[PDB]
Amino acid sequence: KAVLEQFGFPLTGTEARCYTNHALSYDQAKRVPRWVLEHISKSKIMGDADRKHCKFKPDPNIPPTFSAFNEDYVGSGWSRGHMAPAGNNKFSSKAMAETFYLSNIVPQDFDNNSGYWNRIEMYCRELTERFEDVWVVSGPLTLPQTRGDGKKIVSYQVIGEDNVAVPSHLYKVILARRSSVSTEPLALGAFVVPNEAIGFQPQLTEFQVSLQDLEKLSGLVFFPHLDRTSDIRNICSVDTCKLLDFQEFTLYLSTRKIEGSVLRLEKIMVNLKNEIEPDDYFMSRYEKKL
Amino acid sequence: KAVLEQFGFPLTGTEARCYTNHALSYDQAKRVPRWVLEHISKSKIMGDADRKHCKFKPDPNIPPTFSAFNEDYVGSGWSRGHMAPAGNNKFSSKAMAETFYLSNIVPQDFDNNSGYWNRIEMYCRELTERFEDVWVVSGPLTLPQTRGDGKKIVSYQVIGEDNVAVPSHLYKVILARRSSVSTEPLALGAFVVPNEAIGFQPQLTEFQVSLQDLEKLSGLVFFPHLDRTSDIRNICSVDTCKLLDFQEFTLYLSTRKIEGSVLRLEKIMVNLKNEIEPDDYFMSRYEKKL
Ligand SMILES: [Cl-]
Ligand SMILES: [Cl-]
Ligand SMILES: [Cl-]
Ligand SMILES: [Cl-]
Ligand SMILES: [Mg+2]
Ligand SMILES: [Mg+2]
Ligand code: NA
Ligand code: NA
Repeated sequence: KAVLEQFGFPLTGTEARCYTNHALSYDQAKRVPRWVLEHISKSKIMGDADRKHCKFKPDPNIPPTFSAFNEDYVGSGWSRGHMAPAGNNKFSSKAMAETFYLSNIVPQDFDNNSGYWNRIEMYCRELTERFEDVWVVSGPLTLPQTRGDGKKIVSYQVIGEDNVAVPSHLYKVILARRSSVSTEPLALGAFVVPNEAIGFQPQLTEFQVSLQDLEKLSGLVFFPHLDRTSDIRNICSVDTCKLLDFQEFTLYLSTRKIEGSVLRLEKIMVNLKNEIEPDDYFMSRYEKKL
Repeated sequence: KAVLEQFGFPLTGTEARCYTNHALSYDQAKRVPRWVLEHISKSKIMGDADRKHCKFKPDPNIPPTFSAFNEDYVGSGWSRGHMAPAGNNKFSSKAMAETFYLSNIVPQDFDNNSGYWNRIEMYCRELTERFEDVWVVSGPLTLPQTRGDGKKIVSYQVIGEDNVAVPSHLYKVILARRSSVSTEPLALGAFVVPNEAIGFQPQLTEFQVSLQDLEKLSGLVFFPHLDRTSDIRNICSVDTCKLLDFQEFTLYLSTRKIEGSVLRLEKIMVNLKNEIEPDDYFMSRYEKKL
């Protein structure tokens, strides 16, 4: 063995890397994270950190050969999709900046990034209202397709000079705990979503998979300390487990449009009526301005 | 971070695993090794260990979910291809048996396995005649293809119930040192061969790549202790670096047919003449029998 590792064993580059509010294992050959783990709470998702002051850039700790660069993504037909969201790190400028390191980024469909995936990230943030602590493992997937002749093929695009791997699917393992003193099994949900436009019709539960099925597909073992026979319980069994629909989501966007200059506030309300337009909290903001 | 890894970070399953005469890093999602490192010498490739007493079987140390089984390979149209060869472990029954663990095996083209790849393994064994110590890193690759429209796609087949990944290419990093007291840079050669029939016409040097180019494609850093600016020298610059041709190879097979019962030895010589048939060492064996 001393003869065998005389000049050292090859470097896989898959060791866990820690950041302020997220940890990850990088995939040196695909130039994408393999998994990204974060902890989120009521407090962490509140703060003055601003997404606008952040810039996407290679992770300084990754060898430049195995790193992706913005040139790989810009003009590819694919977006720079965060795995650990910027929006879960309002409490810390450092933490938010570190989620803009390309080591947390994956070539994600533009519509999925701002649509379905966004609503899943929003649902994870919502859970902090009902669970004191939420844990999330996010990451890419290159799943096979079975042709008519019975053959199973893994087919994915590589973008840029660096051949950044475009996944077919994205996963999220949501682990949620009520309080520190709770003795009830922790709520777990595993979801696999295709890297394409999805819309509002499909329910999040349509994309649910078993933890074992996700582990088999991804080659990973999530939250190894949890005893699968006593510590885990389906999140759907103990939570509404629903994303915001078209009406709830467009209302959420319009409420955020209520903050920014002029009497443009009349134009926002005219657009909502042109079928949604209600909500009580909405008015306690569409008055506190004018 | 204590909050973040409360239930542990996900398990990648990519840690180095040591065996008697080989080490490897497994790819839990593809069910194939990522790299396999071995040390070979004049002595190790000599012994009474017999390939016939060995059986292909899942590696006992791999979680069965991430392991491949013979059922995945048998009937797939692909062979069980050793990365660390059985033939490099004649000195040890244990060592040879451990190279039959599916953790060392890759779905390899039947012809490449017995043809070109076999001759590369033979060339590695030959180097022990000229270098006291030879180190070898072997492994699979899924490289992209550029379509006519400019798009780069990684396309590979998955075989069996377990979806064992069929590589497009196979690599070998050959590290060779003259003696323990030598101060000359070590001889290095990196080669990438497609997972298909190749034949005798292509020279091994047609498949040579730079170490840096292999590292970029594979996402690995080979022999990290070697200073690339002072310790390494192209193997082609200091070695014949040639595989056995059709005549040398068929003669080598016939010499091995000289060991096994009857006066079938006349039939072997008749087949050689039917254009090759010479060699001096050959006769010192085709007499020591009859
Ligand atoms: Cl983008
Ligand atoms: Cl969508
Ligand atoms: Cl076979
Ligand atoms: Cl061949
Ligand atoms: Mg996003
Ligand atoms: Mg072989
Ligand atoms: Na590009
Ligand atoms: Na099969």
